Amino acid sequence: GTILIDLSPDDKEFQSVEEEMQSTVREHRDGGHAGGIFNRYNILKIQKVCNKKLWERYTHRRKEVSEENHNHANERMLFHGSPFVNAIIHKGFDERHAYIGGMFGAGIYFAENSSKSNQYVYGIGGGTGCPVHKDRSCYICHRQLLFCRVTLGKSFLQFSAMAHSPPGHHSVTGRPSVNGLALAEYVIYRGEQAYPEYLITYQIMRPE
Ligand SMILES: Cc1cccc2c(=O)[nH]c(-c3ccc(Cl)cc3)cc12
Ligand SMILES: [Zn+2]
Repeated sequence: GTILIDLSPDDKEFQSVEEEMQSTVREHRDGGHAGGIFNRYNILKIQKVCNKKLWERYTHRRKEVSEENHNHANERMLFHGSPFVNAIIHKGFDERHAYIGGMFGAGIYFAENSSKSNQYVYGIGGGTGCPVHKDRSCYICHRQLLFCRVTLGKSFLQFSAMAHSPPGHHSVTGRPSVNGLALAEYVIYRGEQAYPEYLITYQIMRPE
C-alpha cells in the first residue's frame, strides 16, 4: 500500500528537505573511499512516502515511547542509506534492515549527516559501488537516500572515538568525540520507531 508522491522543486517541503541534504555534507575520514568524492549533490527528485499502515505502526509505537518518557517522543528527522531502500518503503523497517556489525550493535542506524548515510547506499563500506560501473564515486548513476521520522525516546549517550536497546533506553546516540566536524549517529532496535517519510533521488557531484 505504498504510494510515492513527487514534490515540486517549487514546493517549500522540497526546498526544506533539499537544504537538510545539502547542508549536512561533510568530509569523511576515508577520503571518500566508501561514498565518493563530492561537496554537494544534484537532487533529481524528492518523493513523499505514503503508507497508512506503516504510519499507524509508527505513531502507535511513538505514543508508547512518549508515555514511557514524560510525554516526549524525542522525534528527529534523520537520513538512512541502504541497499534495501526499495524494501523499506514498501514493507517498513524491520530486523532485516539492521546493520549487524555496527559500532553500537545490531540495530537500524541513522545519520544527521546526509554524506554519512550516502556511504551505505551501495552497501557496507560502499560495497562494490554502483551496479553499472562498479564505482563507489560514480557521478552518473542515480542514488537514493531516505529522510526518516525517527523516535528516539530516552536515548543512551555513547561518546564515540536485532540487539536490545540498553535497558531503560529506547535508542542509542553515538556522539562524536574525536572528529570535531561529525554530527551524531543514532540507533534504534525496533523497526516501528522509524517511518521512511521522504525518498530522495540524487547524484553526487564531481567537485569543480
Ligand atoms: C552506521 C551508520 C551510521 C549512520 C547512518 C547509517 C545509515 O544510513 N545506514 C547504515 C547501513 C544501512 C544498511 C546496511 Cl545493510 C548497513 C549499514 C549505517 C549507518
Ligand atoms: Zn555508475
